[PDB]
Amino acid sequence: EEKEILWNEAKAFIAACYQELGKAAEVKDRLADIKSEIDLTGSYVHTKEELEHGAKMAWRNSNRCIGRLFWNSLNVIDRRDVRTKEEVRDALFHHIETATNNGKIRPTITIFPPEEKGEKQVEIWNHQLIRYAGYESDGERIGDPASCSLTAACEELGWRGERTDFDLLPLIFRMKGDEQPVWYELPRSLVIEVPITHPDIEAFSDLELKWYGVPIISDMKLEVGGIHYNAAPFNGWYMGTEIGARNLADEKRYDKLKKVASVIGIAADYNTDLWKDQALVELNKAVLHSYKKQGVSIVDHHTAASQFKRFEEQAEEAGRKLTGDWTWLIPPISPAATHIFHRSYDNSIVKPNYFYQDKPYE
Amino acid sequence: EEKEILWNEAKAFIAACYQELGKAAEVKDRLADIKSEIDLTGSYVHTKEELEHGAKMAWRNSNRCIGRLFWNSLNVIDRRDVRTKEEVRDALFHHIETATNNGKIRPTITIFPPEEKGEKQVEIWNHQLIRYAGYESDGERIGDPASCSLTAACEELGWRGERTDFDLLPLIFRMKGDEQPVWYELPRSLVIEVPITHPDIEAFSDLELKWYGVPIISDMKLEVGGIHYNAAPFNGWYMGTEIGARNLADEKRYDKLKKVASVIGIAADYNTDLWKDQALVELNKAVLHSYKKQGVSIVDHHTAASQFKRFEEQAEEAGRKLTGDWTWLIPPISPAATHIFHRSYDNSIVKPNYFYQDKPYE
Ligand code: HEM
Ligand code: HEM
Ligand SMILES: C[C@H](O)[C@H](O)[C@H]1CNc2nc(N)[nH]c(=O)c2N1
Ligand SMILES: C[C@H](O)[C@H](O)[C@H]1CNc2nc(N)[nH]c(=O)c2N1
Ligand SMILES: N=C(NCCC[C@@H](N)C(=O)O)N[N+](=O)[O-]
Ligand SMILES: N=C(NCCC[C@@H](N)C(=O)O)N[N+](=O)[O-]
Repeated sequence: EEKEILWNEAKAFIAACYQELGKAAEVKDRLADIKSEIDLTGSYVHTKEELEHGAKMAWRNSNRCIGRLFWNSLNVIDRRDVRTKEEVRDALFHHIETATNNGKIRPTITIFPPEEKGEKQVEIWNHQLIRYAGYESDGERIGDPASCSLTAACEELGWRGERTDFDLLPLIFRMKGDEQPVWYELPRSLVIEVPITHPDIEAFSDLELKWYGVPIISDMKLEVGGIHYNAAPFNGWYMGTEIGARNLADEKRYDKLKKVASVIGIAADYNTDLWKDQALVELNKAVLHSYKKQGVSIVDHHTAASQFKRFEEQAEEAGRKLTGDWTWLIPPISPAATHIFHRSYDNSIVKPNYFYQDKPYE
Repeated sequence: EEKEILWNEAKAFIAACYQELGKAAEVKDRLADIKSEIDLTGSYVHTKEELEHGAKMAWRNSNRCIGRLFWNSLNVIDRRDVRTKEEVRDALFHHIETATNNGKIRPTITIFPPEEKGEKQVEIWNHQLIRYAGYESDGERIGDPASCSLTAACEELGWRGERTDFDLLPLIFRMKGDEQPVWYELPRSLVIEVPITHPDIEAFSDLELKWYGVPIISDMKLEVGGIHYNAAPFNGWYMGTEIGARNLADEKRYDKLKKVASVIGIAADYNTDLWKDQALVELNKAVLHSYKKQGVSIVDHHTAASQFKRFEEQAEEAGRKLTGDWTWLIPPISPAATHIFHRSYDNSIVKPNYFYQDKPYE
C-alpha cells in the first residue's frame, strides 16, 4: 500500500512537473527509472530540477497564503547532503543570513533529507527559526504566550531565557539516532529586529515594541511526489497585519491594544467608541512605517490583495485551477476593502503542498 | 411527493415546537388533525402559537445572523387574514410604525398568507421595506447602485424618482390574480432617517450622508413545518458596520471612503498609510454616534459579538446544536478582535428558517 501511494503520487507529480517545465517527452523514461528505484530501494530521489519546481508548486498550492503571486521566484536551497548536527545548524544560520539579505528579503526554502520509512532524518522543533520565548508562572506572563510550550521544552534541555518579553529562542532540533534534541543560541548579528515607532505620534516608542524581520516557518512538511520532506524551513516577507493585528494585538499574544489606545490619546472605555478598531489601525500603520524606515521588506494587506488578484488572473490564463481558503486569505483588518472578501474559493488540497505535523514537544 | 414533503416537515416541526412549548402530550392528536387536513385540503393551517414560535425558531436557525441572542423576543404579527392590496399596504405601513417605535426599535415580523400550490398570495418586490433608489445612465451614477434593477422596474410602472442619492423607493408588491404589481409612496412621517455626523470632526457633516433607521428585509421566505410564507417581512436593528463598512463604503455601493479621507484630513494616496482602514474606523464611529445621538437603536460589532457569545452559551445550556456561517458572522472591520473569528461553526441548514427566493424583476 505504501509503495503504491508513493508510486501514484510520483506519477502524478512527474507528469505535471515535466509538463510545466517543457519536458513532457522525458516523462516515460523517468517514470520507468523511478519505478525500478522504488521496487529496489523502497523510495526514489528527486533531481535538483524536480525538487526546486516541486517546492515552487507547493507554495503555489498553499490555500492559506495570500503571497502566492511570487511562487516562481522561490530560492530553493538543496541540503539533502547534510548528515551532522553542525551541518544542520550551519544550514539554518545560512538560511537566516541569505533570506534576510540585509533587509531586502529573499523568498527562500532550505530542504533537508526526507523521511525514509516515515523515519525522520532531521526533526526541527522550532515553529519559526526566529521566534520569541514565552513564560507563565504564578500568574506572571512574559513574552509570547504562543511559545510557552516550546520555551518550557528548551528550558528542560539546559537553556535559560533572560525573561525579557523578546527573548530569542534557540534553534532546537533532533537528529535520527539521538534521543534528545540539541539547541544553539542564535547569533544576534544574524537577526534583524525592527523597533516599532509611529509616523506622527512620538509617544508610540514609549511602548518599547519591536518584532523580528523575517518569518521562517520551520515545522511544516513539504510533500512532493510522495516524498515527505518534514524538515524544509521556508520564508517570504511579512504582511503587516500578521504583526500589527495578531501578534501584537491578540489577547492571547502580546495583547497591546489597551496600551496602544493610551499612547494614541483615546479612551478605552466604550465599545461604541471603536477604540480597539482605532488602536488596530494606528498599530498597523506603525508596523508598516517602522519596517519601511528600517529597509526591511514588508507588504500591506491592500497591496498584498492586489497582488493576489494578479495571481488569480495568472492561474486562469495558465489554465490552472485556483484553490484557496477564504477564511485565511481575508486580512484581519478591513477585509471587505479587499476583493478577496467578495468572492469564494475552492478549498481543495492539491499536491505538492506544505502540511502541518505533530509537535514533538507537547 | 409534495404532500409527503409537507407531512414530514410537519411532523418534525410540531414535535420540536410542542417540545419547546411544554406541550409534548398534545403532539399525537395535533399530528392526527394535521394528517387529515393535508389529505383533504392539500395543506394545513398553523395555530397562532405555532406560527409565532416557528418564526422565532427560524430566526434562531439563521446561520448568517449575529443578532440571534434575542430570538425569543420577536414580536410576531399574524396577517394571514389579508385579502386586498389596501390591507397589505396598511399592514406594511403599520409594520414600519410599530417596529420603529419612535427609535426604540422592536424586533418584528408581519406574516402574510402562505403559498398554496406554490402559488403566492402576496408577492413583495422590495428587498427591504425602506431602501434608497439607484440610477445609472450614460455613466452618471446616483443613489444606491444595489437598487438599480428594482428602481428601473418601479419606473416602468409609472413611478418617478427625484434622483437625489437618497430617494425612498415606494412599496411595491403583487397580488394573486394581478398581472402587475402596484406601488405606494412611503409617507415620510413613517420613516426615521439619521444624518451622519462625527463626534469630534465638524466637517464630517459636509459629506451630507444619512441612512434610514430600520432595516426590514422583505423578500425572504419563512419556512415553517413545510408551509412557505414567501411574504413575511422582518426586522431587528442595525449593526453599525452594515452601514459604515458596507453600505457607505463598498465601491459598488455609496463608495465614500475617499471623501471620508478628505474630510478627516488624511491623504488617500498610499496603501501603506492604511487610509482606507482609518477612514473606515472614523465612518463607523460616526454612524454609531449619529444613531445614538438621535435615539435610534443600533449595536456596535464588539457588543454584538459579546451577545452572540451568550447565544452560543445559551444553545449549549439548552442542549441545542449551534449552527452558523463563519463567513457572514465575522464583522467586516476588526474581525479578529471578536471571539467569532477564533472558532468554527457548523453551517448546516436547520428548519424553520428564512431563505432567499428569486426576484420577480431581473
Ligand atoms: C513572499 C511573501 C509572502 C507573503 C507576503 C505571504 C503571506 C502569507 C500570509 C499573510 C499568511 C497567513 C499566515 C497567518 O495568518 O499565520 C501566509 C500563510 C502561508 N504561507 Fe505565505 N507569504 C509569503 C511567502 C510564502 C512562502 C515563500 C511560502 C512557502 C514557500 C509560503 C507558504 C505559506 C503557507 C504554507 C502558509 C500557511 C501557514 C499556516 O497554515 O500556518 N508563503 N502567507
Ligand atoms: C435584533 C437585532 C438584529 C441584529 C443586530 C442583526 C444583525 C444581523 C447582521 C449584521 C446580519 C448580516 C447582514 C448583512 O451582512 O447583510 C444579519 C443577517 C440576518 N439576520 Fe439578523 N439581526 C437582527 C435581527 C434579526 C431578526 C429579527 C431576524 C428575523 C426574524 C433576523 C434574521 C437575519 C437573517 C435571515 C439574516 C441573513 C440575511 C441575508 O442572507 O441576506 N435578524 N443579522
Ligand atoms: C462571496 C463572499 O463570501 C461575500 O463577499 C460575503 C462574505 N461575508 C459577508 N458577510 C456579511 N455579513 N455580509 C455580506 O454581504 C458578506 N459577503
Ligand atoms: C478557527 C478560525 O477559523 C481561526 O481563528 C482562523 C481564521 N482565519 C485566520 N486567518 C489567518 N490568516 N490566520 C489565522 O490565524 C486565522 N485564524
Ligand atoms: N508571511 C508569512 N507568514 C507565516 C507567518 C506566521 C505569522 N503569521 C507570524 O509570525 O506573524 N510567511 N512567509 O512569508 O513565508
Ligand atoms: N440587521 C439586520 N440586517 C439585514 C440588513 C441588510 C443590511 N446589511 C443593510 O441594509 O445594511 N437585520 N435585521 O435587523 O433584521
